[PDB]
Amino acid sequence: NLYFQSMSVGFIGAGQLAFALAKGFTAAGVLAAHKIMASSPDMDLATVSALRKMGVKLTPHNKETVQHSDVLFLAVKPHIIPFILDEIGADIEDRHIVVSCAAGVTISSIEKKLSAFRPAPRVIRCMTNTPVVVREGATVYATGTHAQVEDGRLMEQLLSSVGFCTEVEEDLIDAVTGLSGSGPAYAFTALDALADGGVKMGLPRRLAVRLGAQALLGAAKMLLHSEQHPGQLKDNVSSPGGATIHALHVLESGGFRSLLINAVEASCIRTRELQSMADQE
Amino acid sequence: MSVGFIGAGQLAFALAKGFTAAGVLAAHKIMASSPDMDLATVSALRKMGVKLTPHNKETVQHSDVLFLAVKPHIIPFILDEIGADIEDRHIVVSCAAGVTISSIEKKLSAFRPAPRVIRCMTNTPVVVREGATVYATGTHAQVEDGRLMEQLLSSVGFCTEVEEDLIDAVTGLSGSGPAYAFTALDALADGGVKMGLPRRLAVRLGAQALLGAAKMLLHSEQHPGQLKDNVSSPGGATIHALHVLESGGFRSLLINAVEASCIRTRELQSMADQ
Amino acid sequence: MSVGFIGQLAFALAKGFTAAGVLAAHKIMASLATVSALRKMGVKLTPHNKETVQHSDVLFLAVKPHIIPFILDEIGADIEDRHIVVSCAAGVTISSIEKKLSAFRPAPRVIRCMTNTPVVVREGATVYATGTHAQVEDGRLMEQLLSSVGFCTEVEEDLIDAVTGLSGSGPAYAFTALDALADGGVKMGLPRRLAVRLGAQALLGAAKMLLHSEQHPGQLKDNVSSPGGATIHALHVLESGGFRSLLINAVEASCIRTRELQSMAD
Amino acid sequence: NLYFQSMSVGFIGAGQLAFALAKGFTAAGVLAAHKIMASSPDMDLATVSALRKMGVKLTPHNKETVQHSDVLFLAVKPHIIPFILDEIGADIEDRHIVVSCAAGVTISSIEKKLSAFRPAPRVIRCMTNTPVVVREGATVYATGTHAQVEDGRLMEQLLSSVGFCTEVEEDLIDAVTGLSGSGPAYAFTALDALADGGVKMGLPRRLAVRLGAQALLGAAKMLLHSEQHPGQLKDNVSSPGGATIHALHVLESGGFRSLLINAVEASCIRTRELQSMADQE
Amino acid sequence: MSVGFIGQLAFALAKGFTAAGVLAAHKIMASLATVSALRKMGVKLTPHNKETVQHSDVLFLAVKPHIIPFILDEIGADIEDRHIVVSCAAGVTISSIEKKLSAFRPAPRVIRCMTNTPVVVREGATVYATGTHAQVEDGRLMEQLLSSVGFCTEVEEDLIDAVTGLSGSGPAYAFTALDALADGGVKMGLPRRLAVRLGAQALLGAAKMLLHSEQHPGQLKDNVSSPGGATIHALHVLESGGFRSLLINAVEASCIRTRELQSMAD
Ligand SMILES: O=C(O)[C@H]1NCCS1
Ligand SMILES: O=C(O)[C@H]1NCCS1
Repeated sequence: NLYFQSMSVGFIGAGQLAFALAKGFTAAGVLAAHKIMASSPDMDLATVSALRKMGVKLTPHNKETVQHSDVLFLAVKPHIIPFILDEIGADIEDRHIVVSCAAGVTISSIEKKLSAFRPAPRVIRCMTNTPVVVREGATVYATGTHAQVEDGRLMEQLLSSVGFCTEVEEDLIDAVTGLSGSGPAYAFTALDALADGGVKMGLPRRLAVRLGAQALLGAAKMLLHSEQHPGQLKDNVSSPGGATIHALHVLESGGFRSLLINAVEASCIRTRELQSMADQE
Repeated sequence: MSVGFIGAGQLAFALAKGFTAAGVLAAHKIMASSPDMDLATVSALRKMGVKLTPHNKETVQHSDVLFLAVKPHIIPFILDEIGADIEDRHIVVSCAAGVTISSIEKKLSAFRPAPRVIRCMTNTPVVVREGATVYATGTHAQVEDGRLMEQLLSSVGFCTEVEEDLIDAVTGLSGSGPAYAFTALDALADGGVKMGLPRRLAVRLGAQALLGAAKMLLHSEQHPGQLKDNVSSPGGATIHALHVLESGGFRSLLINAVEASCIRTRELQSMADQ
Repeated sequence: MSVGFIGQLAFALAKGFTAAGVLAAHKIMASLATVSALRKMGVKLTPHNKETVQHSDVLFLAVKPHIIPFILDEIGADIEDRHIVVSCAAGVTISSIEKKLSAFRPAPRVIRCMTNTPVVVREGATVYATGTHAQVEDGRLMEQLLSSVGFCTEVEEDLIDAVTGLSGSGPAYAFTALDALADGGVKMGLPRRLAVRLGAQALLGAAKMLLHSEQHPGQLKDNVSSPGGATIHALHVLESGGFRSLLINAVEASCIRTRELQSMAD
Repeated sequence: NLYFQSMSVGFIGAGQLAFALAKGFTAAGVLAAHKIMASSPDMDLATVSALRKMGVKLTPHNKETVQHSDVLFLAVKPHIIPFILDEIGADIEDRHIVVSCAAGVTISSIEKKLSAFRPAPRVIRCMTNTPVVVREGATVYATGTHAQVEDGRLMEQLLSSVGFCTEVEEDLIDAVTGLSGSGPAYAFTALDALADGGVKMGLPRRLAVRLGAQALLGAAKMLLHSEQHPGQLKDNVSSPGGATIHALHVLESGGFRSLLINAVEASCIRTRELQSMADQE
Repeated sequence: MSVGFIGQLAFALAKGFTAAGVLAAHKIMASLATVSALRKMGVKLTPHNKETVQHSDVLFLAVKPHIIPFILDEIGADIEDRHIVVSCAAGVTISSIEKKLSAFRPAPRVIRCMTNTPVVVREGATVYATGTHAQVEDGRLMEQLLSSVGFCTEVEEDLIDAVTGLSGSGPAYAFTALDALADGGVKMGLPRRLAVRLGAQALLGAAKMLLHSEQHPGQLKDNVSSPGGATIHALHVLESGGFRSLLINAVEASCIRTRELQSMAD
């Protein structure tokens, strides 16, 4: 609905997240690759080589990225953000929307640094995940103190092109990190294990990987397109005395559900802990 | 071409819905028979354009490809009921759990000598055209029958041919798989709720995370452990979470599940015949 | 019609039936602790199993499973055509009863039933299976009679072992859970009497919500738990101990033991 | 028996507890639905459209609910209760009875906020549960400093129409929260798992759900109508060598009793924690 | 002499004392379920705690631990020099009682006691510690009185928390064990009533053997177990579940909770 074929996007950081978003945005056709600039500390990653081939402009100077861009994604380690903010703070102009993707880093900490330079920085905090690279990401965002109303709409329009996107209150983002931020790693672990189980029972490894991934994708899509509770879908597919209900019993006996709860909790708690350590420093 | 379902349970409904959404045949070319069809399935199928009848004989006479989608122990009764009505044109596709090509051909061969039988292992996500299917061809299935099966089931998801002796393992992996995923998504959502998310949002994010990760793996040549390595930054939230999964033996539980489902399927393969 | 009993479940059904007003207490004859209460109700008592048979139309057998063959050998000559013989003994099959009774008269009308103790407060759960010679109207009569003291439905006989593991043993799972929940309340500072009352009321209310809802139990669970709240914290510690798997283990163990009793008999 | 057919009831919050109480009250016939008003920050909730169909008046303004009501239920999240009190404190009148249903929120905290506006607020604290929707709830309440003796009796009459209700000392309410407040969720978990066990052993899912729920309902009623210890009732069910005592052994081997003790403790401890975190702010 | 009570342990001691014949039931005054039984015995009842103080020489305080300060504030002005105040409240220290009572009269005679419910069958286990102002003859009088309903010995006050974890909570460990042993008997085919009787008789006999033996409990254990036999097989499964460690955990948990109550008070 918004015309942003003239919009320039910059990434500070040229790692996994910058590649994933840039590949997703250009695959969606919402951004031309030549309108994307990325800056990296080391021009020796495979990520910067793939970005170069996409047509993304690459530079070693964070200041160049700032001057080129309208929307500026900060995709660096959480503990690097306060060094980037001190570096680029004077170059932030009124046109800029600063989008922080660093886990744990609060809007208040970013606005505090940038406000020392120019008084009303437009800041958005987001938590996205690597599946944006195949345009099936899960993203949430929260708008900062000086973010205008169209800033949030622009950001939802941009991130919706590469997956699910919705606005949340900032105090939910650490929990989202433990669920959909870390979620793909839980799935990769599960898929590796499911493939081992297929191999134990006689399947070739390549087929077992394909079938397990297709099973997970189809089940996830079923749930997304259904109004039904996941327990109801579980109920619908477990015939009496059959193979599936026998397998569900052995999952329950090992406390499978509790492990996944433990995981979301552990990732969320670590996210809160990393930020608390940063605020102390 | 006409398709029939003997059975109107969840799997027959999912295949009929997926086939119609695929447009590979008009729904008026689909017929389903059940002696006990619930009003919800009858209403949805009828609003779908699928013909309905209580007489399995009418389904057989209507159909070219005949899906047997009933509980395993019901199969011998169906075959004795319809066996005399099986013509040379029919391809009989069995979806019943653990029912062997041998037990079907032995029954049908008493009526007419060369029944064309295919054994199928599919799953419920065919309803959103993202199923995972394998099939094995019987003694008298012509080479064109397997090709026709593969084209048909490819319209509602992944499909490939296997030897019949792998179908029990596939059952434990992609047949039961969606249930493992529904269990995991329920627990992941509980985790999100424990950490402060509304249930509705937690369910959506967990399912989107699973869908995206599975698509990444399907569209990548890299090992799932490599994709996991790419997600986990040093000292970060994800590697902390992976450790608590490892401490509970998460991987072993999923191996246990595939094995338990496969072994139960073999028990159904046996106790059928003995 | 007249009803006869040949125990704990014997008293429960007579108490429930009379409270239901479906049968007058004197049209009921029975054949200890439980025998003192029945006399108060007006239930006729007799030590001779043969007297209960002669005055009854519907005949409940509520004795231990390895005691049925001896009762059938004693009463078998007295079973007339008017009799419906209803066996409540766990694990005793219709086949075993019919085999014994058929030595006397060729077409015994046998029904096998699986009920539970809450019939004494008219909230039982009962299933029944009809035998070879039971008329269609016999199953309907049994459903009407046992519907007066709880839920009742017909099943195939091969499901009764599973029903036994679920609603037959079910009340004992609940009594164990209620004792433990009350201990938890006491640990956190509640008086024992209030803890028992609150825990039982919570279980009763939740069970009634589910029976009166179309929704899945997980959906009702989701409605209790506010984000970050007390309930979701408690649910996590249940999951960490494999709570669900323990209840699956229980239903399985009771079902499998019932099958062993269905076999040891033969 | 106090006369209150013509009194007005308000809910601050239109969530699950407001729906359950409103449904129970109207099904009991003790309140007409048009005498009920509820306010919610979000109107797209399923619970809000259901309240509309019942005839309950819905408003986005908490002030209108106060001015409409005689008895005011606070049925919102615990951590926001302090913002509500600041928002409607000036609109509390001498006629009002404020009934807080929030877990952990103490009478003293409510009275301290409301006393800033008008000196003797009438406050009652209660802990109820969702089965009030089928008129089988379990409710306890404690009366505040300025609650008249008739306010407690009115409270007990009203909540007795939808379940068990009794007065307690306030220092028991956190323990009640872990037992009958969270209790229904323990039962729903148990019923799901019991049905799974029935399905594993060959029952259709719908029958297994019905049988399991009826077993638990009947057992609970037996205990409520018996003077006997639950261990004695357990002994009456368990014939020697039989199916039930075999199942009880596998429950004991998994520490089933300890898990339920752990749950009550965990819910109670979290309830105390929430209030302690609130008082820190 | 006259004795006064200010509950469950209140009834147990009055029942034991009267069965012992050490005190006439009418020389005992007390201040519900338990109050209906005491009236049958002849135990004088009164709602006013001040009346029990005025008619008593030895004064037992059998109320909840956080209730003692309120009782001492009420009766403190009525404590005369003739009084021995015996506190049975778990975790209430001699220091806390003396502090309260010393505000009224300077030298209150206080004894702290740790007893258990089996005093009701005159097989209790009691220890006591004497306070700052208790005369030597007060401890001797208390030992004589409480020896009439079980074992009794003097300890230092700093051992009473540990005693609480062992013989104070001990009977509940035994009731749990007896319930479980009976369930085991029922699982193997015994009727419940016989199983409870046999299990309790086994525990009583073993306990008496140990009390009347000079030998170590392990030596007595060795005498039960024949080589390759049933008992040594059962002992192995106890060891495999860490049975011993569970009982150590219990004594520790009860002792530590008692210390928390000894502190939360202050
Ligand atoms: O916040 C919650 O989890 C509430 N659930 C019922 C008791 S408190
Ligand atoms: O042989 C043994 O272990 C004997 N011990 C007492 C019961 S049998």
